[PDB]
Amino acid sequence: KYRVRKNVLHLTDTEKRDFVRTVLILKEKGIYDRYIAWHGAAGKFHTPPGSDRNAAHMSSAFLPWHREYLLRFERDLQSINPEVTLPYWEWETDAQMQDPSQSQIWSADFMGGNGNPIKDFIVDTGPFAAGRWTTIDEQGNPSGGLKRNFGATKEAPTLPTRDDVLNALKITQYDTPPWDMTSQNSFRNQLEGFINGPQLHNRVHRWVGGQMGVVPTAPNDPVFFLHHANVDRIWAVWQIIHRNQNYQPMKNGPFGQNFRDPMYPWNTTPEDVMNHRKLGYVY
Amino acid sequence: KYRVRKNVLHLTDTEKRDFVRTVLILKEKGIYDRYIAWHGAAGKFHTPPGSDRNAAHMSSAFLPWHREYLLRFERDLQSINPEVTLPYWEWETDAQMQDPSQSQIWSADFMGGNGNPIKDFIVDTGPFAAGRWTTIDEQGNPSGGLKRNFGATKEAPTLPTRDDVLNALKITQYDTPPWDMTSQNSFRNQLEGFINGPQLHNRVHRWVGGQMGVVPTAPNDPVFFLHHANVDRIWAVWQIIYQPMKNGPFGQNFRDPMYPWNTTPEDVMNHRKLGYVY
Ligand SMILES: [Cu+2]
Ligand SMILES: [Cu+2]
Repeated sequence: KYRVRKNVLHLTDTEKRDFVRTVLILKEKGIYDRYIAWHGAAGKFHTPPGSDRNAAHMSSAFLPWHREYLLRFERDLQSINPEVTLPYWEWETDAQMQDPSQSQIWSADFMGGNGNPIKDFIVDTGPFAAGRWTTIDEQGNPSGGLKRNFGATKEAPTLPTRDDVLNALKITQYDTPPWDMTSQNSFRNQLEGFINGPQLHNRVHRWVGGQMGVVPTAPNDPVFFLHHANVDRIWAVWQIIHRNQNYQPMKNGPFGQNFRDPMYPWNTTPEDVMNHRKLGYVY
Repeated sequence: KYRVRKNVLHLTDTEKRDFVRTVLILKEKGIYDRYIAWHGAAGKFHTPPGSDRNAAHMSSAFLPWHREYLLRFERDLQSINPEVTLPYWEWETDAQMQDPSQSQIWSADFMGGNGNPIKDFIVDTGPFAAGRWTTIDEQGNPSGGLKRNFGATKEAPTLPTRDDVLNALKITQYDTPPWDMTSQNSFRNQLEGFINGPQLHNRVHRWVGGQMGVVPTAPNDPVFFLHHANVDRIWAVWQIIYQPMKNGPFGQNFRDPMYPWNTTPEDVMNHRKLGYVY
């Protein structure tokens, strides 16, 4: 409970500077790429084979899978600069803004802006604009530049609200059988956003568009980690509020989705990361 | 230097029943599938992006990546039955047989035989025959049927030889830049089989055919591990009789991690320290 992950809106210019710097270094080093691949690889690991469920989404392990993912990313960042921690994007507040693209999270000194429709929605502002930042497709090959198209779809014209975050936090069960895209009264499936979707998480990916718009390639965009830090935070909060509640399923769910099963592509299990304070950080 | 990997031809009837038994349990548990995914996932991680190399093939990390891979698979086996270790298929000796498909490895109590051509070459005998063993396509989805087609191609109608092996063993340099398909005087590249390819490792895959014919789906066939065990052996010897140490593409150096894991080549340079010998 010593490294503290802050709200992006509360970062000092030098904090934003250092975060960007380090991710750039993590990118130059070839480490960042490992994270894009792990994500694409997990999505292709169906539990069980022939099912929608994959090691990282559309099932119970969604939350702990990405919590582990962020933990690893933060440690790698820390290896570069121990002063740096993963901030979180509180999109539910930006959603209150008239035009969310006005959020400081999209300023030229942090995440960069919306895509340029003159250049096929290629983002040309900020540290990650094309020419400074390389991207790779689902196949693992060069794709040619980050892309964004903020709220351009009929399905997700808006970012998720506070009420949405507050309504989800009211769910009494972590997840419910069958442990998938259809699970009812499920805080997990609710946060993932499949209920009358896209909501919350799925809705954020949809809103941003570009590579964030497709799960397998989402990580090419640094904001991805900031978005998942927010999701991880909302889950930490649920855990605090429901202390008699715990992870599910505990057993008899498909391999890779139970409390003590390994989470592909790793050996780490949901139990291993159930307690986030134990992981060394807080919000 | 205590778990001992035996020649598949030196295995007893019970040791083979146990091995098979153990493999079917892994598949059963859902653990086996992790392996097919990891190998597949690796082929899509290029070092660097835009190049011909991937985390596990066509580059220096080819050998270290599969040794680690095999080390893990074996451990998962041990977990099920601590008596079971990973056997190896000495294909250079079967290359001498008039008809290698008669090799005991292909018996109905161990790996089953070459696919039945009338059934689209789907393996119809052995423990892993269609209906007894599920395979997964490249998309990670279900494909139904283990296939094999022994020596069916023009470029690979025969298994590598003792000489081919002996000649590989002669190579002095572990690997040479550019650290890829085109490396000359490279033990890594010779054994992988790109020199005058398809040879040795590359040749075995081409020979067996079926899922083994294509790298991404290769692990659906239990022999994959048996075959790679022999490769680790051939390398084990070379090491008795690494490069690039630095400056080669990230993911290939002596101290870089081997995607999708954190383990580095160094970590597995000395196989004995890993707890096994051949
Ligand atoms: Cu994800
Ligand atoms: Cu391979």
